[PDB]
Amino acid sequence: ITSWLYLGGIVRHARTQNTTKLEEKPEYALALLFVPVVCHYCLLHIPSEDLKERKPHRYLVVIPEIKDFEDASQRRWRLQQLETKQFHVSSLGEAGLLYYSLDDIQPEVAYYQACQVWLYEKTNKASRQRTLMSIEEIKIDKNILITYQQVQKYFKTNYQIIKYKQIFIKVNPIRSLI
DNA sequence: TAACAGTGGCCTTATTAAATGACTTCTCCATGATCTAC
Repeated sequence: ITSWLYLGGIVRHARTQNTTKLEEKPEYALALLFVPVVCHYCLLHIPSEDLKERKPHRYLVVIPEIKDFEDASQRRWRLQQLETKQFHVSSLGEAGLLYYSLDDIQPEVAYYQACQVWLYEKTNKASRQRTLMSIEEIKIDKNILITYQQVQKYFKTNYQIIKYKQIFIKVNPIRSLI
């Protein structure tokens, strides 16, 4: 298999393309084929540069840790509700929590979920393709989810500045930092 | 040897709390089709 199937499954040494390649069983190859359906994609905004002066290009991939097929399926189909402007974040943790923002908290059930956020970013301006730069593991509990839900409810939402044939989505730095 | 040990009234009035411009520049790609040599 190659990096398009397994993210990060790069061939380090191009002169050994035949041998030094990640190998998987056919069933796991089919699973890796179906990977992109579940994982969700967020855009990372660097606050050092102004939003207007350059549009975002960094991509965050939220890969959840599966506890049950039904649970993750329901979570993804529920995440289908979110507006597109919510997927623009200014921190990896914001995206990780946003994946689980719609989750219903049960007081009688011990809530625990985990996910990984993968950052894809061009090394230079003329880079042809994005490169995996960092992987962040996020573990969320009931208190973290409740606090993030309150923060989302009470803090200002993402503004949608609309200019000529471009929709510049201005993120909330306070929400991302918190 | 004594009796005093200051009685008053004020404790800043204005005014201005920055003016500019810069907010990185390069490069290091990965992978498969094809060319080619043994």
